[PDB]
Amino acid sequence: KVFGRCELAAAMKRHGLDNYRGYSLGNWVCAAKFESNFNTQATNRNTDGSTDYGILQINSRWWCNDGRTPGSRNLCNIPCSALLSSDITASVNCAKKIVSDGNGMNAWVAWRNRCKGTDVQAWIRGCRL
Ligand SMILES: [Cl-]
Ligand SMILES: [Cl-]
Ligand code: NA
Ligand code: NA
Repeated sequence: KVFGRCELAAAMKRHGLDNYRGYSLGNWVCAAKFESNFNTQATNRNTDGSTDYGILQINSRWWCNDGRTPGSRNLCNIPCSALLSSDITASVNCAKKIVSDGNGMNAWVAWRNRCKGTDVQAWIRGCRL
């Protein structure tokens, strides 16, 4: 599924991400835009052999099992394919674990390079929330 900007904001808000660990909703929408272009089915292979999955491009070396990343840890206890569903529940619950591990949203390279320090509130402007 490819989400609309406001559609995704509403879904993320209902799942408890607005101001989760101090990150306003606009940060999560900005990160999803540049990680996946709002597409739940997005996948990308990394140089080390791991793969990033879903709307928030969660990596298989640490967070999910895809059966082909040797030595990986599967800390969200989920198959990586569950992160590609049109239902974002699994991706949100795993993202909550990631953002609480110490480094905040700096774990998402696209957030650091393209959202951090910008007017992220613009990503929810005009939406009925
Ligand atoms: Cl915001
Ligand atoms: Cl980047
Ligand atoms: Na929309
Ligand atoms: Na893994």
